[PDB]
Amino acid sequence: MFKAVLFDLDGVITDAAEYHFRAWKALAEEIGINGVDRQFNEQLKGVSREDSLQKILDLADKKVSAEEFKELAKRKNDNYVKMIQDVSPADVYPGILQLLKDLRSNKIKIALASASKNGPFLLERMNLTGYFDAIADPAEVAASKPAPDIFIAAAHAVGVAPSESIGLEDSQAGIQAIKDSGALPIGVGRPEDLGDDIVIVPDTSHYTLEFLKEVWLQ
Ligand code: ALF
Ligand SMILES: [Mg+2]
Repeated sequence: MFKAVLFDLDGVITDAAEYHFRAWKALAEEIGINGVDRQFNEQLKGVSREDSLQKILDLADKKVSAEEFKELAKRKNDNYVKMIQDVSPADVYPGILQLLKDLRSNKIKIALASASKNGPFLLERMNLTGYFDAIADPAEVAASKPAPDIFIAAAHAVGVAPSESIGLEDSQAGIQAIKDSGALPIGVGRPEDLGDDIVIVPDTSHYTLEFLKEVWLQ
């Protein structure tokens, strides 16, 4: 049986993306840039803070110095951190808590494998810290998804090889990272986005221990 589960955060454990959207919308309102809506935000998902800012500036074909860029980036960050103070246990996606309980009950290690700079804070606000054996620090990895580094680090951090692990991800780049780590990916979303050659569930309520076991056994 697999010895660990390696969890992406956004789109697996919770909708962290929604808070990034509101922070971006709020900054854009403050500086008078139109068009930062839910559909434009589709183009910010899995994008770095700085690239996301640039795409926002591009809505107004606006030109700013390196200092101004840094300062807008800083304000969005301030915004986001202020907004996530309201994260609570009700933000945890369906089925995830139950899965973490069942994993812990079966002594299966649990690690976070997220790019989020606020991972530990977010898990604590969702009351999930006690389930996590480790959080891979994205500041300590050389390369981001789709490179497997974060997953490798998460597995190592709980004292297993990636090959003893299942990885859960909602992104195509995250799926690649899990494959290239050696661990077994199970996506959530649609095969159109994630690939056709891996097991995929439609939503997190389908991530059960029994299902993970079946997939590992198959
Ligand atoms: F939390 Al993620 F890719 F959604 F690291
Ligand atoms: Mg994600």
